[PDB]
Amino acid sequence: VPKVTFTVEKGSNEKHLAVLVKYEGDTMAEVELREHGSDEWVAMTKGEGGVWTFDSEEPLQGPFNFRFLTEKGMKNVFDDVVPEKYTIGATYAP
Repeated sequence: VPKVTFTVEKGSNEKHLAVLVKYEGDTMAEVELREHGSDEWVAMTKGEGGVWTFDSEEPLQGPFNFRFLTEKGMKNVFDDVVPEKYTIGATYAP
């Protein structure tokens, strides 16, 4: 029963996209973030220390897509995770 959920952490400011991917249970290994037409899946960047952030380059910022790699060894793609006008302080995912 795959039911994960992220959380746009405060890490987001200018062009940062932080997420508090954590639903208790499994473990944290690595995370991969997408966009729409950037350049295929792009492994996140553990720069926040507690969460995963992403530096956007394009002027447009629509929905995102994730597919962590839990230490346990279980991946899964996620579409329509974050909305259009996301608000840092909520959850957006399947």
